[PDB]
Amino acid sequence: LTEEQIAEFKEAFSLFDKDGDGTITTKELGTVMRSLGQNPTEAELQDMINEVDADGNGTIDFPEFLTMMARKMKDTDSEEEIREAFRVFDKDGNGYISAAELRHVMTNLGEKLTDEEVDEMIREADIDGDGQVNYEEFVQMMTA
Ligand SMILES: COc1ccc(S(=O)(=O)N(CCO)c2ccccc2CN(C)C/C=C/c2ccc(Cl)cc2)cc1
Ligand SMILES: COc1ccc(S(=O)(=O)N(CCO)c2ccccc2CN(C)C/C=C/c2ccc(Cl)cc2)cc1
Ligand SMILES: COc1ccc(S(=O)(=O)N(CCO)c2ccccc2CN(C)C/C=C\c2ccc(Cl)cc2)cc1
Ligand SMILES: [Ca+2]
Ligand SMILES: [Ca+2]
Ligand SMILES: [Ca+2]
Ligand SMILES: [Ca+2]
Repeated sequence: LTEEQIAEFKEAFSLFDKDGDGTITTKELGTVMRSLGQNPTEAELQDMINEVDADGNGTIDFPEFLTMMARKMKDTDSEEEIREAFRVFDKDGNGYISAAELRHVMTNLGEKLTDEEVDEMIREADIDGDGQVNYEEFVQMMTA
């Protein structure tokens, strides 16, 4: 790990952990998933948590959250899950995620960000330098 990978991962954790109590619950997981256009059942939420629930307390703490990261880094999400994620961001469907589109998704996740901060995330993911994120750039981002 790097210092900035840890900081990246802690912020990712704090968006699932809505009440900042240190554990992600099925209710918090369900709330995030609905804000990203998904609709898991209560049992699917339990299945997701149980796949990385090391100590069997039914919630996900930061270490378990990291281990999930390293897992989907080894075996990536399926193509269709990555395609679905892209569609969540690319709301006009034109093939490119803009800063405005990234901003709209962050507002649904309850993430406060300046405009420059949104622009920074776009620039980091952009490869060809057109200032937008196409599917290929998105796939590369999501697969480590
Ligand atoms: C920058 O803004 C964002 C917004 C959302 C995420 S996203 O991580 O929700 N995402 C990653 C795609 O794979 C995602 C993106 C779009 C649509 C749906 C998802 C959820 N996917 C299935 C994985 C959810 C499985 C899962 C299980 C348990 C836990 Cl604890 C956490 C996640 C990331 C960054
Ligand atoms: C390869 O292309 C990429 C890869 C990673 C990201 S990055 O936005 O994660 N990033 C991690 C540095 O800290 C980052 C990178 C460059 C500039 C700004 C950031 C955002 N950071 C400061 C706060 C992180 C807020 C945040 C929210 C939601 C989630 Cl799910 C995760 C993190 C962007 C594009
Ligand atoms: C399967 O379980 C999960 C759970 C959580 C996630 S995760 O996606 O939240 N995640 C953690 C965050 O660090 C992540 C993991 C691996 C690779 C990339 C990310 C998110 N990257 C930092 C870019 C996020 C910023 C960004 C910028 C530019 C654009 Cl255009 C869109 C988004 C994924 C899968
Ligand atoms: Ca919590
Ligand atoms: Ca646990
Ligand atoms: Ca678009
Ligand atoms: Ca681009």
